[PDB]
Amino acid sequence: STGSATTTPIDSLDDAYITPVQIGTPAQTLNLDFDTGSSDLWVFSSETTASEVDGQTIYTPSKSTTAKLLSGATWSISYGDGSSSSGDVYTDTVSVGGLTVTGQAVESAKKVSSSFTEDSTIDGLLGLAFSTLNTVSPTQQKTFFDNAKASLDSPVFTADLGYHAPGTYNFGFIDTTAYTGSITYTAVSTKQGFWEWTSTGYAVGSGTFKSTSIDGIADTGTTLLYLPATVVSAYWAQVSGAKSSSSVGGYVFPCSATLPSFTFGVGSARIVIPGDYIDFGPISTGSSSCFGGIQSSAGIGINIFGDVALKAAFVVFNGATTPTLGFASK
Repeated sequence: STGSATTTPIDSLDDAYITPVQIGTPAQTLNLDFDTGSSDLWVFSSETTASEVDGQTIYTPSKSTTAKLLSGATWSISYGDGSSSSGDVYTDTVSVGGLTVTGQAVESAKKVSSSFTEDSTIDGLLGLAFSTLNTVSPTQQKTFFDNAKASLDSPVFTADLGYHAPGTYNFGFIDTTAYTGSITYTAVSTKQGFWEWTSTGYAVGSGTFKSTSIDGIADTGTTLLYLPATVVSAYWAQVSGAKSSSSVGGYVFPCSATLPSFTFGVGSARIVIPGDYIDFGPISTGSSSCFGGIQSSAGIGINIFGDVALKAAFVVFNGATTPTLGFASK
């Protein structure tokens, strides 16, 4: 089997992407944030505290003839941005782009943090990291991909995120028309539960490539590119007037600037992020200070190849017995 679904930016900045997901019988379609940095499929629901729902579409398990409470199971998650959610668990039928999994754990939110409430466009998350990170207790549950894997034509999914445009998540096949050149594959460590890999270096603009190992994770659920302070300083030094602002929370730059590209290495291959992908717009409405899309990871503990980086590539998440990642230009 295969599946193919369009993923759409939630706003004009590409802050996140939503993909329609069919849950239950008859189908309830929710728009979920596919997140290769986490491993829970959780949804706004009829169980979510009413004051914490503000425009999201909810899953109502009592209206699904295939929903079953997973007795005793609870979940609770905290994300790298400080947001969180928790609740109980049903199993139900879940379909993405024509690919159906029966018995998928659907984690129903009883509580969500304010950032989720405040984003009416995201009805939940669909985690695509390794199932060892799933938070369901006392019996950890499998991701949608893990459950689908055996049925897929090939045990892979691909992320093709758009710049200010829709893109595609495919399951079970490589669309060889969706990228240019060849795909370069690179080793993955699953030791932390992430799609963790080592970039071979970077370049700023038309500058020389610096060969240096940068361990990080491929994370579709993180907007920006978070890299070591040395790398980030080297990038922003090429933008007149750019500075790190403690009050804003990162590097800012004059909105009148033209940003240089940023290149990262994948083996001997190179992925070029155009400068315009690094512009996240005014820090507040009407400001002439703009927020940078490349930020320091120094306070995170891990480097994160988020959407800024991934949307410059066609990315293969190869879930074979020994997982690997693939990157192609597009």
